[PDB]
Amino acid sequence: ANSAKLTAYGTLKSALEKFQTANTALNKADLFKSTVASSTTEDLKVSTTAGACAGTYKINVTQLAAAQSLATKTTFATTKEQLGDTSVTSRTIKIEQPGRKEPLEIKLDKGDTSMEAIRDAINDADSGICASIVKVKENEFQLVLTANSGTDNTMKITVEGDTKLNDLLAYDSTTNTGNMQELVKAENAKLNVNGIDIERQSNTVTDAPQGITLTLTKKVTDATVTVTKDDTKAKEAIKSWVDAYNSLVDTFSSLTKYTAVEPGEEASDKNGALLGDSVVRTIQTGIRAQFANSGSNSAFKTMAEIGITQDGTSGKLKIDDDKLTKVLKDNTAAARELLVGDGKETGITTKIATEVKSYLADDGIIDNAQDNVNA
Amino acid sequence: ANSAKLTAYGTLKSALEKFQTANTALNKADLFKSTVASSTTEDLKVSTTAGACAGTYKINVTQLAAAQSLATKTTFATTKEQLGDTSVTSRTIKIEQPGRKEPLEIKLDKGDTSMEAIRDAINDADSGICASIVKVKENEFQLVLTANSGTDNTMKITVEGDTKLNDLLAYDSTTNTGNMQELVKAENAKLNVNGIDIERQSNTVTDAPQGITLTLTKKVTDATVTVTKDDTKAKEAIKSWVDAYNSLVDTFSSLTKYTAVEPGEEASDKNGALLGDSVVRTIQTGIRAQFANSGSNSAFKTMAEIGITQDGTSGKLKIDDDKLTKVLKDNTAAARELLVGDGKETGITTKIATEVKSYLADDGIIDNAQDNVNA
Amino acid sequence: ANSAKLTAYGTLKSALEKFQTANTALNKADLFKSTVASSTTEDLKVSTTAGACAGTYKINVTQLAAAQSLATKTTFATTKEQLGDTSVTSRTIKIEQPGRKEPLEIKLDKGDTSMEAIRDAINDADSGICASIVKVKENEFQLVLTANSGTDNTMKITVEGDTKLNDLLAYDSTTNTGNMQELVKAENAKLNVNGIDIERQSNTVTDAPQGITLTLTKKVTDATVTVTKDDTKAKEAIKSWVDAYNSLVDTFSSLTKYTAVEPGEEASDKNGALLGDSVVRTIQTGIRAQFANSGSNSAFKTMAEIGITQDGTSGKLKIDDDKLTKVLKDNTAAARELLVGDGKETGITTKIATEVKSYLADDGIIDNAQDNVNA
Amino acid sequence: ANSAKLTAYGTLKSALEKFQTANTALNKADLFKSTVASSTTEDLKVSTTAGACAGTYKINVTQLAAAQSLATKTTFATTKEQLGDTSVTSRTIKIEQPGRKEPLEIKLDKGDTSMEAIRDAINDADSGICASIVKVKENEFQLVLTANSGTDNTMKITVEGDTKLNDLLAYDSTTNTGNMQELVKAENAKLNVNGIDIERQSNTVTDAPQGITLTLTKKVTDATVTVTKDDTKAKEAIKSWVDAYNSLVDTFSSLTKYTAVEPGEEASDKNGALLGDSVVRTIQTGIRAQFANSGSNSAFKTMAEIGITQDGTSGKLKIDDDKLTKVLKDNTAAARELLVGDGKETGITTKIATEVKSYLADDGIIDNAQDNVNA
Amino acid sequence: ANSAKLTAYGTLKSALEKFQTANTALNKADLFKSTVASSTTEDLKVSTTAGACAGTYKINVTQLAAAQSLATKTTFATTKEQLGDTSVTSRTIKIEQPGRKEPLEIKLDKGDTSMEAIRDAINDADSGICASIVKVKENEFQLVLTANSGTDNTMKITVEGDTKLNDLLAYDSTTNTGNMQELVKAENAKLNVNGIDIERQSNTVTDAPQGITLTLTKKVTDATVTVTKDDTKAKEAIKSWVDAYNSLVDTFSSLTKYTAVEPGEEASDKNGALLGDSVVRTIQTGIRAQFANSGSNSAFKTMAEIGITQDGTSGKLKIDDDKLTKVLKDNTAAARELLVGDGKETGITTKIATEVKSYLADDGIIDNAQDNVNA
Repeated sequence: ANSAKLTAYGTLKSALEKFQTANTALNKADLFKSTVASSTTEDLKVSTTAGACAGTYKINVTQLAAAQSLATKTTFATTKEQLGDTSVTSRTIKIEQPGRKEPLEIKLDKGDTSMEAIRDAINDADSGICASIVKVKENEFQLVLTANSGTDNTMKITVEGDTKLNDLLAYDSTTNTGNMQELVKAENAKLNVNGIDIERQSNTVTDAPQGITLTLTKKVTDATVTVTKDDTKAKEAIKSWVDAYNSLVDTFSSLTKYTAVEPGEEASDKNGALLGDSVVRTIQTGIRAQFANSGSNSAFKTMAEIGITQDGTSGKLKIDDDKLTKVLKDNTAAARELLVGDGKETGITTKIATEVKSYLADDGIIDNAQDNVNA
Repeated sequence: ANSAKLTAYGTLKSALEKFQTANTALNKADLFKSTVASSTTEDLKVSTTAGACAGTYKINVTQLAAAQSLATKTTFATTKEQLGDTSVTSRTIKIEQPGRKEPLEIKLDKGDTSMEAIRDAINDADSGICASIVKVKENEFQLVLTANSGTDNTMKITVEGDTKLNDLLAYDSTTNTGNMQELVKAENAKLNVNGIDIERQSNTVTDAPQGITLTLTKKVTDATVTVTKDDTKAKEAIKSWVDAYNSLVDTFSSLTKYTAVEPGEEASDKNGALLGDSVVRTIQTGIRAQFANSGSNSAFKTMAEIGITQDGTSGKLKIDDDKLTKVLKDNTAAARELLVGDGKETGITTKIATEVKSYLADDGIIDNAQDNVNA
Repeated sequence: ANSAKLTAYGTLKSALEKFQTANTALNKADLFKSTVASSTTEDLKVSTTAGACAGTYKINVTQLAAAQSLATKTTFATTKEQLGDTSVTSRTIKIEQPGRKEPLEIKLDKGDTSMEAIRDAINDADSGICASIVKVKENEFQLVLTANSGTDNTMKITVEGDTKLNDLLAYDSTTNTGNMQELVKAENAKLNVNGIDIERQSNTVTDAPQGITLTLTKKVTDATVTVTKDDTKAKEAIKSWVDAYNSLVDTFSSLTKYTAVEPGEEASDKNGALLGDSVVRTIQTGIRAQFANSGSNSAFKTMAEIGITQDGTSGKLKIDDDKLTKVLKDNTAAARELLVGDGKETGITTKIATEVKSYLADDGIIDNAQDNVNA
Repeated sequence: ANSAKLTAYGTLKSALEKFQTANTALNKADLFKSTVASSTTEDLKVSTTAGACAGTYKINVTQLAAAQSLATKTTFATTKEQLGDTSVTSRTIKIEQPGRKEPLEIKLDKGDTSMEAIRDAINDADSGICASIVKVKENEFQLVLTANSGTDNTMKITVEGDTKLNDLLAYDSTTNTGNMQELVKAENAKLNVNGIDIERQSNTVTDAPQGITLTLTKKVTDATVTVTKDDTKAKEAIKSWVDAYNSLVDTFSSLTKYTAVEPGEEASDKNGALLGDSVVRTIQTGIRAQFANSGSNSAFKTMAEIGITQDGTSGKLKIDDDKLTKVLKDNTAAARELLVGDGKETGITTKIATEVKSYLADDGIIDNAQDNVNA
Repeated sequence: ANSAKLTAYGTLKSALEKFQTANTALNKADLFKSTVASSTTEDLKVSTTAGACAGTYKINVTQLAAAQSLATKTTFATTKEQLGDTSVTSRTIKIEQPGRKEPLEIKLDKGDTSMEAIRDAINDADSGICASIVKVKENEFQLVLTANSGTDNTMKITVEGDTKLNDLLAYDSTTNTGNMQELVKAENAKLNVNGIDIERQSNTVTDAPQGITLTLTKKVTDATVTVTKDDTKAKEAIKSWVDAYNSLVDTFSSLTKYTAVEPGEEASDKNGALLGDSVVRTIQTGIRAQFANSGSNSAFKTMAEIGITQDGTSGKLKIDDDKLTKVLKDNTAAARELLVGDGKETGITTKIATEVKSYLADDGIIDNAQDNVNA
């Protein structure tokens, strides 16, 4: 007798957890301000997440971003040949960049003055400089050191403790003098969006309109980027939450299912163990009150106006898909305020999340019911 | 004995409901005036639903539609900095557009003069103006307000209650004066179709020929849009309705199936419980008479001329696909009048829909039979 | 005992029906003269069915076909506004075309002088004229009437019974005068194929070489259309006929299968009930004799030369696919005459079809056997 | 007892037949000289089978091949109209071509002087001339006769027995005089491959390098066709043969499988019936001797050097795929000689095929064993 | 009882072998230095394996590589005709190349002076020269000999023992004199990458930056090749190793599973036979200490900081995928040192590989346990 009650309690808890997970998935409001963008050219790339003013942008990519890469002035026999003094036990390589707070220091050992060793140490630094070796032809090799993109990453190199390695790797970017040689010079990205000039370090421009991120593969002219509203994710989330509510109420009805029996007959095992439970009735009444919104500033106060209606017998909400789509498309802000609102007290999603959290909160009605049952 | 009769009644009701659903799906008549269109270029897009004169249109997209977007004249330190007086408790922002009946008013609070707050309020208005923030570079920000497409949506902005915010957001489009600056100027879409000039607000042109909707991604010249008649949807609907009628008559024959038995033997359960019933015979006779169309203006006076013939033993219709396709292709209006007609009195589909609805209507022969049986 | 005989007779009848159906599918000889075509450009489209001289055609599409479409000289307030006298009870619209035997007459009612009503009536005519409405802008509407393609479809319009509608819709194409206005003027399609000029009405040219149908989407110059022989359909049909014969012979062998048993044992049910039957032996002997052709003018007299040989024990044909492909590719007309010939007495497919039909014909040996068994 | 022995003999024979089939599939050596080609342009097409010198060919398609097609000088009313004398019972049409050994003769009947009849007869000739009918417009028709590609197929036509048909179809290509008229003039294909000029009749060039076949869809300039070595087919065949040998030895071990039993116990039915058989041991010893190649001129004497090693317990070969690929890629000729060689006495595949055919041939060890068993 | 213990030992050994295989698969460290490259043009092809400096390279393909191919000066009747003296029993063909250590010698027999025989012998030599036959037209043939790509493979040919074959095949590349003729002249590949000129023999350039391999299909200008860091392989390997450890711990817990039973009851079969085993506890403690690694120079001293945490009850690791991705993306060298390090003494993967190898090493704790059990 009590085992069936405990099993019903566990099933109800599992269903409530699933419904809470679905509602939490619905909670985030970035889906309502969802846009989709496209461009005429295949060079420019566009990505929009939220907060994008739907419209048309004439995006001109007047420039791309180049890193800085430097190379030695001397070719060598191979990689393993020594490029510095072997009598010196240790030495330091110092690289100064305007965009870093403190200079970069690399410690080099006694016999590790081979281009392979220098390259491995510098690539192990992992602070915006990367090393490579260039094989021009047979019996020729060069060392190449590269920065990241932007004029804030031009670099000035010096060596302390050694003199030959300082005769090799010393470069001064501020004075444009050094023992290395410049391969690739650093530049900034520059574009024009709807009459506003935008400058960036890299080629991933993110706040020309705040909310739209561009990618500059090639220089383009008068490329049209069109951004439109979108709610397919919004409607999919709405239907997912509706189906989760349907599953939850179906589980509640099954746990509260009662089968008519003849007088004097034995109790059927098909009967739900949650018949006449105060917690179930309280939770269902709270959710039903959540259905008819109060305190919202939206024009539509209920999804009955939106088009979602709950059948009494089945307990499953049925969606008027076309009318819901019309409501979402015509007035986005009204639906968003109805479901989200300020996010603290108003908004159907917000209030339902708060109510379900309170129901599942510690020392709540569920915890008290469990304590009473286990007592 | 009576339980079998009730089961047969329920099965007949379900079969008739399915047939009525299929017939109602068939009832929609725009499928006969179905066309399909295509263009030479991939810039112009075309969509045709109904009422399109099949032919060739030389469509020149001489212009596209631009919205209006405005921006402030001052750059600021960040978003959260205040842009208006803090001693003022509340204020009003008024936007006047020719295409709206009443002006747009936005209420701004005391400490909410930050570009984020203004942007959120204006995007919450949801009346054809959208707000965004532009990050030119580090320690630079702009506010951008955008309209919709068309010269009917140019806007004039003023502020009541505050003076700094009025020194910021006030624009006058009629006089081309203001405190903001124009980024994108509004224009109308203009195209030429078969020698007729068409002007629109947006870039979705819908009534150049009434029934064909164009989409203007790029300016195109002498693009050929060819529109041809189509009946694949029509023939698919015809086959679907015929197969639904086949299923209906198969269910009827099963419910009226009589198996030969030796005299004096018990009643077989395989025998349909609907044997010798007036309702079934009356409905079948009515449908059969509906097949023999009367009063239609079409040249073909019967659906048998089309090519679909009903087998006597099975009762399920078989379609001569080639002859039906020939009839549909050669004379579309004749077939449409034969099946649809004026939509009130004549037409095979219209007569059949009316008859089946009357059979399934409340207080009809089926409801009377149910009342008699349940009594 | 006799039940097994009847079952075997029915199985043989079904197998013979299937073989006859497959042979009838094989009978048609258009597959032997099968070609496949292609073009260099994607504007021109090509379709070849039969009787096409394989080769190369330099096809120049010097012109396309334009229909004729006319429009009114006056714009109106809307569709529902009346266009003619309301006191007149009925009136007639007459359209004369050179390509039609009798003029087109449309009857218009008393209060049905709205552009919607005229448009619906003319589209209901369904005689090569279609009606549409054009919305230039707000509070502007036009009526447009369109013909089909070709100079044989230019039309002359008049109205009898009414004077205002005659002031609206009257056009004279012969004199180029009227109350309507010309939008699209009619032209003929003109192309050049292998030095021969071809003229057509529409843009579907079908007899430049008799057997090849072109489609003219855009004007093209020196497009090369290459047409080659093809027998993949012929090969697949040959395989299908061979497999059908294999199935038929397997069914015959099963119905004539005899299982060795010890003397004095009972008759096995595995034994075919068609053992020692005159009709079955006669049919099999006829098929075996017609396997090798007599009276054919082809160099090869049997498919044993071609490569298809019947196994002794199983009786199912096995195909030497490589040798059959070689025979088909090297000599097409020889194999065609060998299978088809004149189509009356010679040709293996034709005379086999005749023999099988005579076997299955009414009052034939099969029907006589059925009558004798049922007697 | 003997039934199990016969079943084991049959299973061994089936396994040996399958292994022999796999070895015969492996036998052909064209897989070792396998190349793959590609081109820069999509006009030129390339196909390589064997014997192709891997490298780069600059192929210039300076010309394509045109057939010859002729047409009559008179247009007619239709096809069924007679084009020749009806009093003449029969007549001859003679076509002479330089590329044919004997002239082409067509016999025409009394009333068969219709363009349809002439066309059908000439298409029935099937000797490089094909007939077609051209419908210029209404009440106009032409007859067109076409050759194949190459200047060796220009044709000269005359008629014996009739005068009108000779006034119609007589053409002289040598003197460029006739009653027909030329539509398409015959030309030869000309291309340049790696500085060598190649001339052909058709547009399928096959021996510019002997082993590479080109296809000339359009005139191309400086198209680079690169041909590289390939062994994916070779390695796949090697794996297939190795797995076939694995299956064969697995079957042998199953038929020679022995299970240990306790003293005094009954013989296990899981034991193979081929335990201690002279034929099996002899065949396996011969195969293992073939594994250790002798007389080969290759640097490698065994696939153990290549990477394929035979496990003792399972008896199935295990392949070092990486090492086998290395061996195949580095030295193709060495592996080819090791497996194939001259194809008569040396080569592992050759010797294995000879040994297996000798084992499975009539009067062989298996046939002798079966004869002894039947004795 | 002991059979269950042996089965548990075998299961533990199999699970540990699988975990060792997975950890050895993870042991390879070049996955951490994984990059992905792309180009703007479709001609140039790019591949990257490891050690690639992420950035942008402007690659100009100023030249491609051509092999050398030579041909005879005389055309012949066919292939089988003899091209040399028949009285000479044997002769030698000598080819000298700068890029080979010793000259190439081909031995030719008495009657084997046919172009087919010479071609087959030279293609059988397989030392960078390949032979082909060219059919210019009917009754014309040429022999063509081709080298490989690069000026180091120009070849000089002479014949010893014969005078006619030496009159045919003798070429001198150094002096540009000979009896053959040059078809294709040899050249070197030349490109420019980020201001560094690169020269190669073939068209597969591999060390312009050491780590990026280019393929030069066509001459390209200012092609941008962008190379970015990548860790999808890294994260997939990490997750695969984590799941392998999870499965290993699940197997361990199954072999150490203990089920609570009533006192005096029989031992459950579900209880693992490895309960209270020193080897299992030692291995698990060692591996758990390996996660809590010491001596690593990485900023994160524990893998738990990355985001992968082991549940006590289940023993299977749960991965914080987002935090793992952030850790890998932000600091690649730190994670690499944490897992790999120098590869000898530090690095979690290195420590775990050493520990598991020692556990599974011969004469180890597992081998000693097996020896004790089998004793």
